[PDB]
Amino acid sequence: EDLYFQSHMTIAVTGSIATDHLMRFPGRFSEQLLPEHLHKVSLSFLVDDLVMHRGGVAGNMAFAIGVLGGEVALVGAAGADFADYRDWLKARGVNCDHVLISETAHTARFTCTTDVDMAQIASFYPGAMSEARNIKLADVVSAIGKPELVIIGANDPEAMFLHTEECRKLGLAFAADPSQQLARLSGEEIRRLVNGAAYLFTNDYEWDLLLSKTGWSEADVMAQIDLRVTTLGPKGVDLVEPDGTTIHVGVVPETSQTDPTGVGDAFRAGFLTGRSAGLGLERSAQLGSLVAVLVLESTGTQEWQWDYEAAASRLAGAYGEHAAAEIVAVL
Amino acid sequence: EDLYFQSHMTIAVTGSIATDHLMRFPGRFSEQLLPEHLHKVSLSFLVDDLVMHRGGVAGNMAFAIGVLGGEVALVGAAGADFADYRDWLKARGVNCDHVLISETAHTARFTCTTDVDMAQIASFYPGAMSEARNIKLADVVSAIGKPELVIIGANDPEAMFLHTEECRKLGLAFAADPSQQLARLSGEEIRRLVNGAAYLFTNDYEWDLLLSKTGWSEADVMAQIDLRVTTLGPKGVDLVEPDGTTIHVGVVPETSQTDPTGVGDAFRAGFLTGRSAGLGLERSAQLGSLVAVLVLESTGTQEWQWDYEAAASRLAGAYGEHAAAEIVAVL
Ligand SMILES: Nc1nc(F)nc2c1ncn2[C@@H]1O[C@@H](CO)[C@@H](O)[C@H]1O
Ligand SMILES: Nc1nc(F)nc2c1ncn2[C@@H]1O[C@@H](CO)[C@@H](O)[C@H]1O
Repeated sequence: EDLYFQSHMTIAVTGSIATDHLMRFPGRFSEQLLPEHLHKVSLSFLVDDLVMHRGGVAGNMAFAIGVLGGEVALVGAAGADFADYRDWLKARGVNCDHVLISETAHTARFTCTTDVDMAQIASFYPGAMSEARNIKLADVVSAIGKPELVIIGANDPEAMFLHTEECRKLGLAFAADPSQQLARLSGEEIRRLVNGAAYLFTNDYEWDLLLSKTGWSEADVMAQIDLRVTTLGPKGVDLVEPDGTTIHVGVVPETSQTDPTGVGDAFRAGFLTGRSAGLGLERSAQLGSLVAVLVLESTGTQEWQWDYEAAASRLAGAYGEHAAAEIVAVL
Repeated sequence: EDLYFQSHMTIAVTGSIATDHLMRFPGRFSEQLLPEHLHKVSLSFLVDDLVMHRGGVAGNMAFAIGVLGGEVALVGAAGADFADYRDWLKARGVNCDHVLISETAHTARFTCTTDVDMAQIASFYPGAMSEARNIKLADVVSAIGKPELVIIGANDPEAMFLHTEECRKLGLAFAADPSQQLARLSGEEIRRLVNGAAYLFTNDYEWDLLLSKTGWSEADVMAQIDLRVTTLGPKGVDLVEPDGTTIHVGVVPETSQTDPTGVGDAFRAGFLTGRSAGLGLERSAQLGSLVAVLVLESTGTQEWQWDYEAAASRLAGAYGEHAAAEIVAVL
């Protein structure tokens, strides 16, 4: 129980800040991946496209919360080049005061290849991200008050745990969102990010990976968190309570599958924005699913637009008139 | 039957010319790759290292042939930046006169991630490589005479077929070395690169991929080529005749597994250098296996050194005194 003043109703987004290089492979990764050679892959994809966009899970989530009108602070480490990216985020209402700017290292670089089925294979070079372990959430809280929620996104692995530990000692609600880092983190490293989480967000592959590496059963996890949110690709999203009462929300149907980078980030930002505005779980995931498909339909993670009238119409189309009106009249 | 003069005894190396960005993932790709999610991977590897080196299969193979004292012409397409890379290759005796230099596009970029087991996942952005389809082997042959062998390495996909067709009409012996491009090429595209090949080079994963995508059986392939050369990772290499008489040569034992990029290229260059100097199949693969391990033990594809005394000693250690003396006294 923390006695410091409430920031109300700020979300602090911790996680990576990067430049994304996105490329397309005009074939199927699946069609390359012989089950008997998966022991030691040797894969090389000739790509037909290369474009650069602003990225990082924390930049992506902060951007979307800001577009949706939310109060949001971005907390992460970037290189000296961050000034321009800061202007882009500030233009959508993102508070960038607490971004650590490295004196010597470069903003992180994500290099990603997407195939015809929206499968993705990517590397992430941390650069200045590694200095996120030097950021103190206590100093952020000192300046802006207690956030209603701290999102713990993929980050410098040590920073992910330090931030989570700080939330636990400061009594801040947090969302465990280790998604993009699950590959790098040991089972021990994953296990220590989970206990006491207000929300755990993953996709279903990531959920299997988590359980696979933690040695946990679903029951072991559900006993430690307030809510599991597991996106299911074209099958929508499951929201599961410790009970486990399950609410399911199907996707908003896409007009294209352009580029799936940042779709999870957008779902999380829309959903949490919904939750912050007092919408229930079903309605929050419906708003999330819309921001998600808007990202899927654009190239890059922050290259989507927010048209209030177009949103209501689409929400109506997929979820009906009640959902649409409840959502739009919360924004 | 071509009546033009012999270049004697030049190898023309066709294939890619690039800058390689090599990174290391301090984990296991296998441990990430759930058999039930291989239908649509979502993989992202936080890397702990990023270094840049000269690359491209044709640059790598030309470099090695030149280091070994062979006469070699490099034939491929590069950007205006190629002048510096040209000096590096020329320093090892590589003829770069027939490299097409793009007026507008950039030298190709390879971005590669290697895990603790030497597995590798990579993208390749072609840039100027796409202009290789405009190179005429006839003009190269015009200038330097008929090569004893043209290597058809991974390249602009259309260029790989055009070059092969030119070899077929000019009556030039060729080695089909589609390795790195097998992922991008359709079964139809692979099938038209094979007929009449003096050598077909792949690793065993690539051999399975080839057979998988061509719809061919091993017998279908062996009926069209003079020799199949299939590297087997730590198990060495099989050299198989249409018969199919098989010669097997085990690896030269490594002192490190540093970086496996370019190991296949080096094996091919050493082997073909052996063949050009009148060594038999077994002895040529023994020389190949040595250049291969020298690459494995260094970072980058062209960052290995050639010490004549160290070579004899190592060859002696793995293959015995006869092999070593026969090989060294051919160079
Ligand atoms: N391994 C990773 N670690 C961290 F910290 N961030 C990563 C990783 N992989 C992808 N990203 C970022 O996530 C994407 C959108 O979800 C992109 O915007 C990208 O910048
Ligand atoms: N898909 C590909 N297409 C082409 F033409 N070249 C590629 C590809 N993947 C890797 N490389 C190059 O091969 C490596 C060494 O074998 C490296 O030096 C690298 O430059």
